[PDB]
Amino acid sequence: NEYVALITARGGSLRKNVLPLHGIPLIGWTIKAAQGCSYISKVFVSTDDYEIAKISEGLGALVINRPETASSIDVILHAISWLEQKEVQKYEGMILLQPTSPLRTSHHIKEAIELYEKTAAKFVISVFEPTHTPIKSYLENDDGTISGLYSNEAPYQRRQDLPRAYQPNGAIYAFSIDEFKLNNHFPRNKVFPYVMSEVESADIDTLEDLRKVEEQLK
Amino acid sequence: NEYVALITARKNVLPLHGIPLIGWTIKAAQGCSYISKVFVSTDDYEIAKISEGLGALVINRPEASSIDVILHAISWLEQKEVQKYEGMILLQPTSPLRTSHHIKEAIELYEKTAAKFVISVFEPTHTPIKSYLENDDGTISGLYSNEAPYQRRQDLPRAYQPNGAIYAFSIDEFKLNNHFPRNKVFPYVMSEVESADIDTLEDLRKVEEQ
Ligand SMILES: [Ca+2]
Ligand SMILES: [Ca+2]
Repeated sequence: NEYVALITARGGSLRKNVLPLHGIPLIGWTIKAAQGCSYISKVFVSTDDYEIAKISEGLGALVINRPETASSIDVILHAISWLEQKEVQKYEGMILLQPTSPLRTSHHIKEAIELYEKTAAKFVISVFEPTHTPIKSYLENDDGTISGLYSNEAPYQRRQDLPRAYQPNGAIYAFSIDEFKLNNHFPRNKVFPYVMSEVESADIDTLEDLRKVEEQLK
Repeated sequence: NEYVALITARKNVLPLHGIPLIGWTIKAAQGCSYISKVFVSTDDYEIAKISEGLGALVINRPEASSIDVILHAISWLEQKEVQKYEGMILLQPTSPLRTSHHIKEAIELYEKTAAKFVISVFEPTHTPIKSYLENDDGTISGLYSNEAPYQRRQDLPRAYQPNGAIYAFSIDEFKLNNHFPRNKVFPYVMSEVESADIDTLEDLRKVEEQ
């Protein structure tokens, strides 16, 4: 089994992917995390921006030049098409890695591929259990009323007595290139969770997010 | 017509801008024109001394369940109070950012909608409507629908989380069920900022800095 790492990074309009973090641009961490994992064969950055592509090429990553608020699937399908045409080796699985998740390491990627193999999953998605579990939330009805999202008794039943609810952190998406091509979407069946902490689930959007992560890092 | 405020009680006495945490919820209830009397359901002499100091009336409870504290309070009110109260306004002492205005707007909605229950909520930054539920085989699928984690927020129905600041219900309905109404429940929506529930000392520190 051969895996390819795909890192999707666009340009500014906040140019977050190139923001410095402990002396390496944000995207650098995710390229290095991918490159440092023994299961990853090649690392590709789909970018529409010169600075992202030059940084990427500087760290030994291969640039997928992307054309012109585009769909995320249309980016993966383009990447799959580019890989089919420009690469000799057939890749089994794609490891989609968001450049704004610097706290997701090579170990996380390793453990997520190990689970994708062990469970023989169609899809592995990196998740976290929120502090306020969605399993005890309420859903707004058409009349304006509210009732339990899981069941009517759920907001009142304790956490232990209810099934685990997860939120995606967007750090890792491990899937089969062949299945994705068939559907033109992510697998809706045999989807398994790779559970990470709420701490490790940091998604840099603002400079306060970046500052918290600069501090966190020690 | 008539509403009674019930505040169920080391966190509750923690100082916040010169008043113990419970003081804020006591004052918020007392400052609302729709609230007739304010009680603090507590099993500690130090909390009951502070509560009485801030003009709240103490319901002395025996030295854990939330419903057992609501029904005890209802029983105490039946026996020790002459006036019959229609609705109970349950107010958590760990929600100091919930004001008399919030309580007012909450009761105004309980009346306007003619609800059986009104619960103070907030729309989380990560909507529960786009979350995943763990199956028995170990697999995961959308909590609302299988397509939900992939459908955009706008195209999906509003999911709320309770902040626990306000629970407006009928004393007569809760007595017969021995639980909260499961029908005609309406949401009173507050911000994620106003939804602060003091648990840790970092939570208090963040609330002081406001
Ligand atoms: Ca781990
Ligand atoms: Ca308001």
